[PDB]
Amino acid sequence: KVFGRCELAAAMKRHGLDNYRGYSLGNWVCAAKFESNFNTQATNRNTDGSTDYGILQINSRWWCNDGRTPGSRNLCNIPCSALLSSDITASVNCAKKIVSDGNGMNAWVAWRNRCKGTDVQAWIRGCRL
Repeated sequence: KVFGRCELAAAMKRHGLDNYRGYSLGNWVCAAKFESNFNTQATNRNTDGSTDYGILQINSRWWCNDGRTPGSRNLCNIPCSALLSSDITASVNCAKKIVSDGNGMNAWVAWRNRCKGTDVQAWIRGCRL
């Protein structure tokens, strides 16, 4: 599923990401935007053989099991496939864990490089939240 910006904001909020670990919804939308362009099915192989999955490009290196990332953890205890669901619950729950991992949203490279410090509120601008 390719979410619309506000649609995703709503879903994220719906799954309690708004302000989660102090990251306003715009941050999460912004991260989603640059991680997956809001496409829940986004998968991207990392140089190291791990793959990032889903709307928030959660990496199998740590967070989900895709059965092909040697030495990886599966800290969200989910198959990475669950992270590609049109329903973002798994991605959110996993993102919640990730963003609690100690580096906050810096875990999301795109967020650090593209969202952090920016007017992330623009991402939810106009959304009926």
